[PDB]
Amino acid sequence: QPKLLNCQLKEYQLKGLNWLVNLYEQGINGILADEMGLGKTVQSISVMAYLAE
Ligand SMILES: Nc1ncnc2c1ncn2[C@@H]1O[C@H](COP(=O)(O)OP(=O)(O)O)[C@@H](O)[C@H]1O
Ligand code: ALF
Ligand SMILES: [Mg+2]
Repeated sequence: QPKLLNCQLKEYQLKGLNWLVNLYEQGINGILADEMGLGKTVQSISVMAYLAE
């Protein structure tokens, strides 16, 4: 995970970042459709922080 976050991703989010990164580096787009309140707003920040770090 990007150390830039000053935060910890949960298990179900860290694998979710890997999905986000894999689609990005393979040049394709996707839907993060997780159930409400699971933290989709957080996984969103984590992929930007990866593109930064
Ligand atoms: N890894 C995490 N560490 C701390 N708080 C988290 C984490 N993931 C989610 N949250 C908390 O979950 C709450 C709701 O998540 P949010 O992403 O807004 O739901 P939604 O997926 O509807 O956007 C937020 O206040 C956020 O602080
Ligand atoms: F349940 Al949400 F943004 F997906 F509040
Ligand atoms: Mg949201």
